[PDB]
Amino acid sequence: VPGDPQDVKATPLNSTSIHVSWKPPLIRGYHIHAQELGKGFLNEPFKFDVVDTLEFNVTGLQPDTKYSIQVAALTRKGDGDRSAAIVVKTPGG
Ligand SMILES: [Zn+2]
Ligand SMILES: [Zn+2]
Repeated sequence: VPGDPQDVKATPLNSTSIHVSWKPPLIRGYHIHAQELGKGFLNEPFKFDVVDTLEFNVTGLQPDTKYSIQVAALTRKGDGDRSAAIVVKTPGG
């Protein structure tokens, strides 16, 4: 099974979306996982399926909101290792 995607970058495009790009693990499908950020409670994260591309615009997000972005390759047992999280805030505030 593959390791984590390499050289991940993420930057907001507008108040509702983020352009995520990466290089393959050291694979035709990936997941992008986006989690909105005193007891460690979290709302439901977003997941995006990506096929046959090494970048993707994740959309439908909340304005003025911090998101943790991770990418994973898809494998026979589920996701491979996730890239180290990138925290980015959408504009709109
Ligand atoms: Zn996944
Ligand atoms: Zn999937």
